[PDB]
Amino acid sequence: SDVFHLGLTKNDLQGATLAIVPGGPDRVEKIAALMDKPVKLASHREFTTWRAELDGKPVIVCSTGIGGPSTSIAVEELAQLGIRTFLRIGTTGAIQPHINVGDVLVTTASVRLDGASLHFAPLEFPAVADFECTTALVEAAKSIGATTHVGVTASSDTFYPGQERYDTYSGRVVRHFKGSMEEWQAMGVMNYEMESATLLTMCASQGLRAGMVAGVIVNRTQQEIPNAETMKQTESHAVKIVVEAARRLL
Amino acid sequence: SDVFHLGLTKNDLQGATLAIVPGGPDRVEKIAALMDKPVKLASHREFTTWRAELDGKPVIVCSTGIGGPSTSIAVEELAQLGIRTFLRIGTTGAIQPHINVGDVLVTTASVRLDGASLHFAPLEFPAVADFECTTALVEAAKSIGATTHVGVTASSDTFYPGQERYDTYSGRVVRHFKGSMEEWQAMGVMNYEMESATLLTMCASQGLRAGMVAGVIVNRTQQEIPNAETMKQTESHAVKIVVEAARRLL
Amino acid sequence: SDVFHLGLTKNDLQGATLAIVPGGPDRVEKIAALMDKPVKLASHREFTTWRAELDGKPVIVCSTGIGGPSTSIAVEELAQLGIRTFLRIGTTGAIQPHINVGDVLVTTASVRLDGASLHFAPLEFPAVADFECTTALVEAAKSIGATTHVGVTASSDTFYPGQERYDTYSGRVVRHFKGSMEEWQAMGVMNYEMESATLLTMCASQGLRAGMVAGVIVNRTQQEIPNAETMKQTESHAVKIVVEAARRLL
Amino acid sequence: SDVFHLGLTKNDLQGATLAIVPGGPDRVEKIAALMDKPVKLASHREFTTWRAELDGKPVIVCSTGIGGPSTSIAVEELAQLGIRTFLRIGTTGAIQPHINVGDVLVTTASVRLDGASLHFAPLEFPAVADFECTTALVEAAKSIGATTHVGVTASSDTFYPGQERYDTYSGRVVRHFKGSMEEWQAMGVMNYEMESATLLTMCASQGLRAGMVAGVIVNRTQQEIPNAETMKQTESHAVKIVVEAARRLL
Amino acid sequence: SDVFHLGLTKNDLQGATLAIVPGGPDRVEKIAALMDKPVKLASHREFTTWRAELDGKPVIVCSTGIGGPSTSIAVEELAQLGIRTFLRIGTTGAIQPHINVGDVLVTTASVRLDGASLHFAPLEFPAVADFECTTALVEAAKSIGATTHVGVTASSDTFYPGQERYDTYSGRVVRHFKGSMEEWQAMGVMNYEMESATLLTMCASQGLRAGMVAGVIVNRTQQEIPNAETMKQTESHAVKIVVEAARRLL
Amino acid sequence: SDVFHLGLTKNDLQGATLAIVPGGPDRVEKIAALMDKPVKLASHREFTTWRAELDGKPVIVCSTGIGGPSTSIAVEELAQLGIRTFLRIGTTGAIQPHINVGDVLVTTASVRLDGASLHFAPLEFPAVADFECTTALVEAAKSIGATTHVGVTASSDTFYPGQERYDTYSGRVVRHFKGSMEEWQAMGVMNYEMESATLLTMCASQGLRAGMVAGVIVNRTQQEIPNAETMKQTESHAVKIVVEAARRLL
Ligand SMILES: [K+]
Ligand SMILES: [K+]
Ligand SMILES: [K+]
Repeated sequence: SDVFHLGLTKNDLQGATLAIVPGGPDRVEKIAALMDKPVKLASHREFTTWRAELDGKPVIVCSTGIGGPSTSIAVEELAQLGIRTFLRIGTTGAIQPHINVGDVLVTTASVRLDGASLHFAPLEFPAVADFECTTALVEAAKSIGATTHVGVTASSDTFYPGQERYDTYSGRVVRHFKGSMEEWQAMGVMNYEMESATLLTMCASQGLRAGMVAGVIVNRTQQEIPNAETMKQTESHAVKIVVEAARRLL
Repeated sequence: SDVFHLGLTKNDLQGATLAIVPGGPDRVEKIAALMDKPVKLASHREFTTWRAELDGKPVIVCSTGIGGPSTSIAVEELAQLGIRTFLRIGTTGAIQPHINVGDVLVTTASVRLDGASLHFAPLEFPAVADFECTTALVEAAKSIGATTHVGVTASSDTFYPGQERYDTYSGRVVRHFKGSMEEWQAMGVMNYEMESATLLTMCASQGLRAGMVAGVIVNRTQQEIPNAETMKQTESHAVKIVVEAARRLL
Repeated sequence: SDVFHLGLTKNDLQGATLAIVPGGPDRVEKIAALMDKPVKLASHREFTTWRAELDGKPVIVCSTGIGGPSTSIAVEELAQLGIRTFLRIGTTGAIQPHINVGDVLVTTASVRLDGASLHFAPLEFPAVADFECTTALVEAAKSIGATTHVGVTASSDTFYPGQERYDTYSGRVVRHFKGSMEEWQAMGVMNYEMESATLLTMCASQGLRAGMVAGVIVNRTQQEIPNAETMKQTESHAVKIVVEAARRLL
Repeated sequence: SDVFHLGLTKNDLQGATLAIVPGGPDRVEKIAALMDKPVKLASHREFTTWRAELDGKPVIVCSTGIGGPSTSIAVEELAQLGIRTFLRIGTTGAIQPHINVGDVLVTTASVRLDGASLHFAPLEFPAVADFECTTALVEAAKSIGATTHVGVTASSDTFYPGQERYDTYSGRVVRHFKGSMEEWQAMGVMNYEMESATLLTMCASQGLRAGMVAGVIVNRTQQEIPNAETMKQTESHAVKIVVEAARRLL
Repeated sequence: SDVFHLGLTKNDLQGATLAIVPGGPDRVEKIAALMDKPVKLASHREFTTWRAELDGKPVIVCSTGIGGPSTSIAVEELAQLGIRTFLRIGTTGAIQPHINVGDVLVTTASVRLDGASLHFAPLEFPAVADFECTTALVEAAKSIGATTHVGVTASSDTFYPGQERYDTYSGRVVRHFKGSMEEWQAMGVMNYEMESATLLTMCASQGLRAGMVAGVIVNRTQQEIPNAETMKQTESHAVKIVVEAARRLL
Repeated sequence: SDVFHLGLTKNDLQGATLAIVPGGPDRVEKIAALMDKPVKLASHREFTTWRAELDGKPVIVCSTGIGGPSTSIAVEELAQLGIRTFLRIGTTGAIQPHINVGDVLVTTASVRLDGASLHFAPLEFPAVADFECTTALVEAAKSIGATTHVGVTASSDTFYPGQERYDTYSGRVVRHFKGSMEEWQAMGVMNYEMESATLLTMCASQGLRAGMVAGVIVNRTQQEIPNAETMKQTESHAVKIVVEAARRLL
């Protein structure tokens, strides 16, 4: 390997300069298998990497793991291997009543409720997406008729207390996070997820391009158990969007 | 007057929902002059307001004064009078070597070196521009052939120490700000100015749209003294851009 | 001009070393017209400057604009033109039940709810008035029989959320400021205004003298609509106080 | 699955109440192999879980992934499945000159350079290990003749800037972290790693027991490249220690 | 004197390397009088120092005064006189329902609600006890059959608001401390006291050993007025524990 | 005793409402000796209290101990016993070149480098002295011909690192404090001491009056070792001043 964690060499990327970065290994394969000549490059730790080809150009798909720390490793090491543009795709829960299940969210910037972002810039620096990445994601969403919302995402270092879940071992949320969700919702924040504050700050502060899209599988203000088919469909639409954005950015 | 500071009634705006918001009263007249049927509404404190018409729709031009506090009053009061979209235009000094005098900067989000932003959202919330305003401004800039840079601005509550100016009465900059400019340069920040962290945070957290464009009049990394014609022609150019963007947002 | 914003040259001040600094341009003229040989020097942006003469000595009167950012510009540039003492005068709303409309408040130090003060000293540094300025203001108040309170002022970068006003576009105050007014009132804070934390910190940390007086036109704990005559009278008394303090400091 | 991420049911754990929690899935199998009746339970995302038996009692081995966010999910979900005791084992780089390759570190508490710890306790709360776990780990280490150091670890949300690595894409470390390593060295901090501030804070504040041991594979103050056998033998040693400590805690 | 405050010379310690450090002067004599050859060395300010002999080795007993500032003086100056291990003993109020009056608490680490600790390490650094000191204290407690709890202590710079006492002059607790006790209790914190955050941080960060034991004289969740005999007895048991720990550490 | 720490009953104070509060018990007797009918009340911990009579009115003299925590107890308990006015007197080291040995400093407000102030007001609140106490102290100083400086003091929770002393056990000062002295010097801060940020913040936020004077015994910018007579004569002078100020406040 040329890098400490990912198990990749430079020539494995075959000159690729853009990576799609979902959180989980299983989603990596789903994305790669929508492109041409997909091949699995490595699986080490939370980092599963495939390569594929979009209109004859190599693209990398690499899982970050959950959370800013592992995201920050994957981004640094892909950047040492020549990636310059990073597009995150996820599935997510909306926290606004007007957002419906199956809609698509493109994130302009994130609330920094993480710690890794601070290791690249002080908290005053905005966790903001690159404008060409956000443009390409919005255009790609439009290209398939998706209902798209464009706006702020809250990016949390935890899945449970940081997102005000109370059905937990302790049933407790620390005072600084208790009632925080209501604050984000009053400020128009669309959803929570767990990697973007890190991803967007570290790229924006390091002259790398990054952007994020997600499909909505649950709305916590009108909460239903998701249907398996609907989740598969929404995941696939967000996967097409991020791939089509990739095509516009190359 | 329907509001505490600006000296305006609801009727004065004639149903306008968009305002262009420069910092100084003198630029208000320059902008309103590009549009049809320009009329002066009011001048109180740093707040000078004109109305004009663009493609048959009324549009407001109102000066903010320097800094987040006066900006916060102008935006709140114009929101109570029905403004939903706010476009800031300025002239500015670049802090990157690759940006030239006469180029145009469109701000995707700002470093919050201000205090009024904190009165609307905690510091972890991004001072992020509206995507439709940012798109309208970049497209407008490209439409008249501007050389355009799109990215992060540092937004300071001072002109002098917070922008690391040392030719001052004391010649001193407080420890937290000394060497901060080199940090923002390393992080790819384009420029400093003094109203956008407040304007962008307050609009983003209250469901108002905002965006900002500026024309470059000096580069601090290769600093030349500008002549009056350079400054006038750069101001004209940014003013043309912001009016063209207002046209696409109406 | 010798300075970037104010439009003043050194010799325009005719050797003046003290400036009275109200927030608004209209009040500048009212103060200057109580002294001898008043002349308007400049009006640019929020900065309206007059000169006058008190017992044969030149005094400057210069509006700061609203907020610490513009205050910080006016102070720095007047200091480069030789001013060493700065007295702010305002009209204000009291937040304590025992303070009556028409009473006079002299501020010993301010709660720093601003951002510009941080560009001169870290938050632990007190936004404290010069003792000879505060002495002269208290003595001047006594010299006209005013009812005087001497104590702390809360200095906010916003007029609306920072002062817990809820009759606003959004009707919302961010969590960190919601219930803050009750905290200041329990701590004996007399009133809010919007320039003193900046003014007092930047002078105290730069070896310039500063102090502040204000007349009370409303009490928010027993809130009445002010009468026009009472406001004019209270404004004039505070204007006499600051001028008489000026006379004692020269 | 009874839980959102790990892919486990309550029955799968067979009444286990103790888990050894390494960072990577590959080490899970190495640890489970030392114990009796090792069986694989589940592998989802960075979470690989085996069960085995120690002195006739079932014990869990589950990988956390890198960083506090994924660690926080694994601990919460294993707590909902009845785990009350969590023992982290790793390999690590020392930052003190007196620590040698092959020595073992047991962590009494950690410097919180992470973000997920903040989602359980404010920063003033100590990221402190359980005394019984720490005792079991030191006694286990001394039991096989390890050279043992017991003390403070720095726990970072990044591998690169937060541990002051400069051979990176940017070669830059943000101001707050530049020179931080020399501060932790002066303060007697033993090492860096990336999960313990979260693991220890969340357990200490929720009535769960946790502790951590690690084997030293590199010393950054006298840095040698390790061979594969050094790394395997150091890992074996720490793995033997953590299983021996689990035996004393059952 | 060889030091600024304590009034001690180096040779007065007769080679002692360990100090027992209670808060009050009266307790100093009680401890020294349980050892051999006790002699009073000095009483200056809050700093009363005795020497005595444990199994033929000199030990110092030195009051810190109340609070981190005076603790930090006594620790620095005893360290300049050769002390390397510092054991604090106190009497305390428990804040957990399961802790009984007459039980003994050994502190693993402290919540840092003080200011002096910040003058040795940033807030992220844990106020953690030395593991050999905490071991010796737990073993010493066991050696006399005491009921022992081992865990976190909240260390406050105030006795009244910081510990949420409301029967005070003002009856007020500042917002940041109002409802804090309930947070510590939900996080398992055992008790409050006023010197350990300073003591533990400054020693842990300076390569000195420190630990703390206390006997419980009141439980604030089931609050009774303490009986004089019970307080004397519990004090004596904690004094024996700290002396017996001293013996194990020499 | 009516209070937890000081060993005083309400009757002991004989209706006194003013206290002079030096740091050390030994200075209590020196101050009480200047007044009429001096009597010792109590000595517990660092708290030594005498009563005496000034112009026929009873006055209290009570030592605070070193640092905000013990100061906070003394002020709270003396407030419960009816003290409304507190005058601190000390001897101190100047940090400005223009201040001489034997000069007197009166403190208008303090830099909050302490922790107990935070238990009464958030850090943005000024640690400001009462105007009547400050006036009485300056007038008293001028009344006996002192050379008087009036201005800002830095108030530290430590004697050693927080005042940048390096001839210590470690010889190290933590990053946040290293170079802080030069910042306070640049900002015109007169001196360091260790009780006023707490004394002034707690009194200012609870409607109690406080002020502080000190005599200069060393100048750190031109540091001479003082002889015993210099120290005694400087102490006498400040003690005379504080008693004279108490006379004007009764
Ligand atoms: K992870
Ligand atoms: K302004
Ligand atoms: K003390």
